[PDB]
Amino acid sequence: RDMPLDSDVFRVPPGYNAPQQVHITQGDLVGRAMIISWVTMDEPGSSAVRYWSEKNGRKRIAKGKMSTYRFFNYSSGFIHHTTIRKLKYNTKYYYEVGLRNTTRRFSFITPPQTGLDVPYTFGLIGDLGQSFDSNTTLSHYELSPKKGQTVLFVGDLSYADRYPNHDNVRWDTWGRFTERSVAYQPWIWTAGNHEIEFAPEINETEPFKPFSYRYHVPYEASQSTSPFWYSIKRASAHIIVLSSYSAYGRGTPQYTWLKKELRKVKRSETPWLIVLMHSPLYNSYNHHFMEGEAMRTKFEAWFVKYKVDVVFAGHVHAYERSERVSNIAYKITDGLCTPVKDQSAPVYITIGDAGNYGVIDSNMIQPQPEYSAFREASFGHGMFDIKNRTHAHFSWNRNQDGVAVEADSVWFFNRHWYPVDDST
Amino acid sequence: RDMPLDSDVFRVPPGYNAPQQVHITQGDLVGRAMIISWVTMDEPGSSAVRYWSEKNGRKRIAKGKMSTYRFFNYSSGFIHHTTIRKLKYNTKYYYEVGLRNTTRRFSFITPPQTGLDVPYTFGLIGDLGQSFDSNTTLSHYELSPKKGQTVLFVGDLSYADRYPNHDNVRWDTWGRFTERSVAYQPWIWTAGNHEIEFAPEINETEPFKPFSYRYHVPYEASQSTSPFWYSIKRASAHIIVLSSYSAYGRGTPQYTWLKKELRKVKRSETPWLIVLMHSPLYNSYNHHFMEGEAMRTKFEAWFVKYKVDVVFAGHVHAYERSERVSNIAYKITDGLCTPVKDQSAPVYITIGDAGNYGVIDSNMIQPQPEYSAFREASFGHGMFDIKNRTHAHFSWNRNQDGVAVEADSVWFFNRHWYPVDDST
Ligand SMILES: *[C@@H]1O[C@H](CO)[C@@H](O)[C@H](O)[C@H]1NC(C)=O
Ligand SMILES: *[C@@H]1O[C@H](CO)[C@@H](O)[C@H](O)[C@H]1NC(C)=O
Ligand SMILES: *[C@@H]1O[C@H](CO)[C@@H](O)[C@H](O)[C@H]1NC(C)=O
Ligand SMILES: *[C@@H]1O[C@H](CO)[C@@H](O)[C@H](O)[C@H]1NC(C)=O
Ligand SMILES: *[C@@H]1O[C@H](CO)[C@@H](O)[C@H](O)[C@H]1NC(C)=O
Ligand SMILES: *[C@@H]1O[C@H](CO)[C@@H](O)[C@H](O)[C@H]1NC(C)=O
Ligand SMILES: *[C@@H]1O[C@H](CO)[C@@H](O)[C@H](O)[C@H]1NC(C)=O
Ligand SMILES: *[C@@H]1O[C@H](CO)[C@@H](O)[C@H](O)[C@H]1NC(C)=O
Ligand SMILES: *[C@@H]1O[C@H](CO)[C@@H](O)[C@H](O)[C@H]1NC(C)=O
Ligand SMILES: *[C@@H]1O[C@H](CO)[C@@H](O)[C@H](O)[C@H]1NC(C)=O
Ligand SMILES: [Fe+3]
Ligand SMILES: [Fe+3]
Ligand SMILES: [Zn+2]
Ligand SMILES: [Zn+2]
Repeated sequence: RDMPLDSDVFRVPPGYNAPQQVHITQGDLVGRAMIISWVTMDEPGSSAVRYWSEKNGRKRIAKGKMSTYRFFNYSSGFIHHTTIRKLKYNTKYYYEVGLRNTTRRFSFITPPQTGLDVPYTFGLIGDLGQSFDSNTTLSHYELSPKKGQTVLFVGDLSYADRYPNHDNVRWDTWGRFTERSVAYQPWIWTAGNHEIEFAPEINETEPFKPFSYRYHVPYEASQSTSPFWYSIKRASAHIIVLSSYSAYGRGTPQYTWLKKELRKVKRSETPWLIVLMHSPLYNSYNHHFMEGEAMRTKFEAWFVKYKVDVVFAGHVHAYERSERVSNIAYKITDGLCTPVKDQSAPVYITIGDAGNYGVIDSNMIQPQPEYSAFREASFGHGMFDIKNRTHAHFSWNRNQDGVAVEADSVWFFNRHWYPVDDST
Repeated sequence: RDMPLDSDVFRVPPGYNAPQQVHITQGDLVGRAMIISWVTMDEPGSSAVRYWSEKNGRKRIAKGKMSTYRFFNYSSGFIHHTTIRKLKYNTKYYYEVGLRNTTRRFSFITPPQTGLDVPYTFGLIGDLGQSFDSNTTLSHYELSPKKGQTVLFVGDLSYADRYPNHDNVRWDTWGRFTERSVAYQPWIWTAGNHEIEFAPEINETEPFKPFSYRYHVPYEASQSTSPFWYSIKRASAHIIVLSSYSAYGRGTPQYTWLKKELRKVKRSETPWLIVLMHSPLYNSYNHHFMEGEAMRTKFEAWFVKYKVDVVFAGHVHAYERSERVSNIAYKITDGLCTPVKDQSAPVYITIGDAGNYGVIDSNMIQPQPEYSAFREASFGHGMFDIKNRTHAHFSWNRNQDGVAVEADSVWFFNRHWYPVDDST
């Protein structure tokens, strides 16, 4: 069900060496930097970026770096990544890319300065892919009346690896597909399993290669030593991104980083604490049932302990929401291995239903267990609308519904400022 | 309690550019290849190795490769790794190293050809370190009347990382310390946590660096894409080595490899199936209690399913033995989260009590749970003496005891050829 190559959506911007696949993300820790990334296919081109604010039209230039990679019998075009920095908060910015030959203009708006009661609305999309369904989700999100300002991307980007030799063209199509959204608003990236691409047979054995060349993150802004896990503060939220397919052993770098990072969170500054990951820790569908177990046995307590608000995952092509629940009592022989409501525990939501290759996971465990608050096998996206330091309203729009129909909806009470039972 | 630098044990072989830190390991999948590794400190030197069999004294030469690494303000000497191959089975071999200036002679014996009833005796040492205690273990093993022929090394080699800036000299001392054993009989290597050495502060952030330069394994012989996990067949046993601090997510390379590898095991050819890892899956001591949980939730079933015989780990500086037990029934809400005797499950033994920096873990969970068959906080090593395709006799010598005193002893009944209850 993957949109074919001719698809209008996959069309290449006209012009010799026309910057295609333009896509941006947060470039620093708190909001005043952007990473502009694009691809030129005719010849290398200039990695410079021209930008200026709407108000003070003083045009400035930032210079980036260009790279290329080979996959198997594939060869990338020229990939460029430039980082504009020291932007002013809350400001529309105009940036042009492709200065040497055919220039393309775009705009993005710096977010507000980090704050206790600074509202912001994130869209949640995970497991996008490039089926027609995916097209639909992307448009539903594009139209949600409460308009999203940043997309938290929970993993599995293009499924190019389903194609033979992971036909990296499918990475180029996807890049072009999603441009309409990403060239204007950042998408926070999360490594999914489809990103791994461990292909020994074709002699590709460096995990996350194509992904890593195409998508960059300010991992160094947190003090991560790897792009596969990092964090960003934006508006009022503090976002930690983890890697299910990287390592979390005790003492390993991801483990070491997450621990320290959790201690660096300041709720007085960023009331909302959100965590992202691909494989979900709490899941009641049959598909991938219990994979999150390992990472669960490692990070749950921390999450409960620091009172993280929500945890979004993908990986299960469907939707599900949970009760604020923990299960941190088991000690092997003591039999306390059953999830209990705990109000310090986060609400685990899974939204890997944005489309993939057009297939939904419907087989679920009968009957819906206590921990599971609401679950449905439909394609859709989500929105997490932060209001105050106490309120944030999550929503779930189904692809079947009209753009403004909230198939599911929930008010989040800040685990830190207003810990009242938001459970139902 | 770490033996000081002057220690006779740490002495440098006399001679200009005298090959020091000589140490060998299996170089192929089935036994007819050796990897000779040494270090020259004065100048690069020749990476050639001269070898010949006792019988046919036709001296041959194998050429290796030389490398060096810098750690922080440290700089290795010249490390050499040469692989002699196509050796004859069961044959004493003589090899000389350091041909250009001061040559040193050693010998090793190829093992017997892989077989159903081929006996062999492995020594188990884990968590060695370089305290006086360590010295003692090494000697106890050196004297065990049933003489070991290969040492299965369960992780944590030298604890150089306890020193400041991980003073890599301590890696050089350890290398010299253990030479008396390793230059003559292979030690199968397992990455321990102390091997990770993730030191961002001193700008060292590549996991396992010093370890990886100094110790090499025939990972490519299995079809591993990383030295951190591999397998070797020797005598009658099939040995799988895993990495607790590498990644095991579903789809990750280690995960992918272990699965396939387990399918490649032929019990009709190698009756004994042994698995190595550092962090133990079943552990009743307080120290590191429940760390193996994650990797457990991922590989246990496989082990039960393939009927692996034993699983050795280190990490807990003490000793413990278990009942053939599984705990593969939990499905979250069903409460079946308690270990039961299962005769298809392996016996999990932990021997991280070879010495470390001279400290034993004694705090254990009271009372000793059902799954735990025998546990004690003493320094020691182990021997796993394979007899037939049905019998193998494990033993545990305490450092307090005399060389031939088996503080613990157990007969192993082959999970495949003779699955009778060896439990007690
Ligand atoms: C890559 O190889 C496949 C067959 O192995 C072939 O069909 C395909 O067209 C090739 N692609 C390129 C860009 O050469
Ligand atoms: C591209 O830009 C260069 C320099 O601006 C110019 O000389 C060249 O002719 C342009 N057109 C093409 C097709 O390269
Ligand atoms: C994708 O959706 C856009 C609008 O949402 C539409 O203009 C376009 O034709 C669609 N293309 C496909 C292949 O669905
Ligand atoms: C490439 O193809 C397969 C993958 O394992 C193998 O036969 C071959 O050795 C691989 N590597 C090279 C360098 O050809
Ligand atoms: C939080 O927002 C809700 C509506 O979402 C509102 O009713 C409530 O009074 C707000 N709290 C503050 C402190 O303004
Ligand atoms: C490395 O630095 C430490 C202090 O940072 C110093 O005491 C030590 O002697 C140095 N080692 C070398 C080999 O320079
Ligand atoms: C080492 O060997 C070389 C060549 O065999 C020789 O010329 C040299 O003088 C020897 N001695 C030293 C100290 O290098
Ligand atoms: C280590 O043990 C050996 C024999 O086992 C002995 O000769 C040596 O002196 C000992 N050294 C230390 C520092 O214990
Ligand atoms: C080296 O020391 C610390 C480690 O994080 C840091 O201050 C510095 O930036 C590091 N890197 C370099 C290149 O100095
Ligand atoms: C296995 O070895 C034991 C002693 O360890 C012996 O009693 C038994 O008969 C042997 N089995 C075979 C088939 O020889
Ligand atoms: Fe997916
Ligand atoms: Fe240890
Ligand atoms: Zn997935
Ligand atoms: Zn350890």
